[PDB]
Amino acid sequence: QDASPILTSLLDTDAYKLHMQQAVFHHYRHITVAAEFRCRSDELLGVYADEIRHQVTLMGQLALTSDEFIYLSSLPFFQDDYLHWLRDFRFKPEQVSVAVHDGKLDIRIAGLWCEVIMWEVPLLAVISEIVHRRRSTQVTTDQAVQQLRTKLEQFNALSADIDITHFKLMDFGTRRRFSREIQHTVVSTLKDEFPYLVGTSNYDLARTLALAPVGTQAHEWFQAHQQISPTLANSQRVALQVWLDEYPNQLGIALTDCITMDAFLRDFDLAFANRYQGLRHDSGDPIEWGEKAIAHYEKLGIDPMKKVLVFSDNLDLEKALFLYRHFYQRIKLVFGIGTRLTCDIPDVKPLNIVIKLVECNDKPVAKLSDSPGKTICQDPAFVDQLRKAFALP
Ligand SMILES: [Cl-]
Ligand SMILES: [Cl-]
Ligand SMILES: [Cl-]
Ligand SMILES: [Mg+2]
Repeated sequence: QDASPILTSLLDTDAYKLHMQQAVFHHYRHITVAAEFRCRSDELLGVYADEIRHQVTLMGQLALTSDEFIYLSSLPFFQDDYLHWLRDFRFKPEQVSVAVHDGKLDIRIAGLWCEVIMWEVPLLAVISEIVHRRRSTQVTTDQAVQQLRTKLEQFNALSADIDITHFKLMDFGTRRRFSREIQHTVVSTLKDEFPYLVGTSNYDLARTLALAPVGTQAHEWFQAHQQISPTLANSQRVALQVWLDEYPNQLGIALTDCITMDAFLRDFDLAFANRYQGLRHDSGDPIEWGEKAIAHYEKLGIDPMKKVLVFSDNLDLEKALFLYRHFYQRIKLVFGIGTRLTCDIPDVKPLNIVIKLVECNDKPVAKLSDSPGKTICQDPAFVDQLRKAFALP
């Protein structure tokens, strides 16, 4: 139905959103933030504004169900104070401003971080579904399934000569999925047909398909700490410590490129390297990055085979297999694939859209990374300050 909701579950979002939301609820309940939409491509999405606005209002109706509560209570991640608060949580549509200027979609979101944090993934998934169902009216679940099966055949062919049994794939594709139904179809097909699927970031699919919910933290956790910790140069160490404080023995993958990998390794001391299970790559050459990670573990006396590298920088299954060949004899590996799984249909172009943190406590925050052109920060002075504090060139 035209005006009917695209989203019907509060769990149709990525696990890292709830994992971070709980940390923010426990530690930073009164901190405010602002976040903004960007369309990375040369695309104009202004025409979709009214429909996006309508869906944003609809999201005000989403509410945790009792079955969902019981499911979350079964997992090792959640405390009951948070779960009781989550049961009362409702999106507040007023937090989201949708405007159009020169045909460009402008979306800004502002309010308490523990509330605002929940918008990013479902709002992106709603924008994605709105745009695709308008532009690509002929797409069937069958087309999506057949493309997936062709790729799984190519994967099997290219891996026949190696021990592929340590290959691990995560679905990370909620945000820019072609639609909710396409994601459901491809993830269910993977569970039934691909031994190496280890889980999905989507909490609703983790529950309903009986898969492990995966995902730890995201850049906003590190970025927000740039306006939380008194010392800017320590903001990433504080973010790593507060995460362990919240999750001492679960969710132990640290994202490495809010600043740069080199800066990260300067912060990643023996205690962090022992308590965390592993590291996630999101920018720069993955070969160089993985080698840096392995060498760091060796320098600290840690057996790299007892740690994990997570790769998820807009991967496809072929690139993931190539990375596996390079690293699998030396360290444990997980590969998160996003749009290449949930929006890979003949004659359909994926959208390159994001919603990223721009302020915390009314002050700028930024992600640098090891890839140029990934900075949304519109405060060049702050970016300069951040570079200085982290001793970057
Ligand atoms: Cl746009
Ligand atoms: Cl579904
Ligand atoms: Cl792929
Ligand atoms: Mg220390």
